[PDB]
Amino acid sequence: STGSATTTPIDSLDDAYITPVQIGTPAQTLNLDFDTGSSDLWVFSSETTASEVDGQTIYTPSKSTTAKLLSGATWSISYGDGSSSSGDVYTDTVSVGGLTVTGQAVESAKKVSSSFTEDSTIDGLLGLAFSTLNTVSPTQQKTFFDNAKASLDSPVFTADLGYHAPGTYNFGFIDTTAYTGSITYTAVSTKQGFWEWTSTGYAVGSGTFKSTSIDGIADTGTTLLYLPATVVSAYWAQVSGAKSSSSVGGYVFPCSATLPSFTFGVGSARIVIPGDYIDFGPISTGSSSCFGGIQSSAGIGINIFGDVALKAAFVVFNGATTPTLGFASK
Repeated sequence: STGSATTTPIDSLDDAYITPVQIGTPAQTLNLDFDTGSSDLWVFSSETTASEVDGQTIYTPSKSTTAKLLSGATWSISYGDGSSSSGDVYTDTVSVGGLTVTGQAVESAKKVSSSFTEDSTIDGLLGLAFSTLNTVSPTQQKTFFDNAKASLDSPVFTADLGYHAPGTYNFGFIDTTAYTGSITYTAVSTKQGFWEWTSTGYAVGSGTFKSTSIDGIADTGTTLLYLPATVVSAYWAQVSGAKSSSSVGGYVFPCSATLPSFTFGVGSARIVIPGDYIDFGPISTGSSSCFGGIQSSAGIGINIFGDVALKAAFVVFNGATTPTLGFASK
């Protein structure tokens, strides 16, 4: 089997992407944030504290003939941005882009933090990291991909995120029309539960490439590119007036700037992030200070190849017995 679903930016900045997901019988379609940096499929639901729901579409398990309480199971998750959610668990039929999994753990939120409430466009998350990170207790649950894997034509999914435009998540096949040139594959460590890999270096604009190993994670659920402070300083030094602002929470730059590109290495291959991808617009409405899309990972504890990086590439998440990651230009 295979699946193919379009993923759509939630706003004009590509802050996140939503993908429609069918849950239950008859189908309830919710728009979920596919997150290769976590491993829980959770939804706003009929159980979510009413004051914490503001415009989201909810899953109502009592209206699904295939829903079953997973008795005694609870979940609770905290994300890198400080947001969180928790609740109980149902199993139900879940379909993405025509690919169906029966008996998927659907984690029903009883509570969500303010950031989730305030974002009316995201109805929940669909985790695509390794199932070892799943938070369900006392019986850890598998991701949608892990459950689907055996049925897939090939044990892979791909992320093809758009810049200010829709893109695609495919399951079970590689669309050879969706990228240019060849795909370069690189080793993955699953030791921390992430799609963790080592970039071979970087360049700023038309500058020379610096060969240096940068360990980080491919994380579709993180908006920006977070890299070591040395790398980030080298990038922003090429933008007149750019500076790190503790009050704003990162590097800002004059909105009048033209940003240089940023290149990262994948083996001997190179992925170029155009300068425009690094512009996250005014820090507050009408400001002439703009927020940068490359930020320091210092104090996160890990480097993160988030959407800014991934949307410059066609990315293969190869879930074979020895997982790997592939990157192609597009």
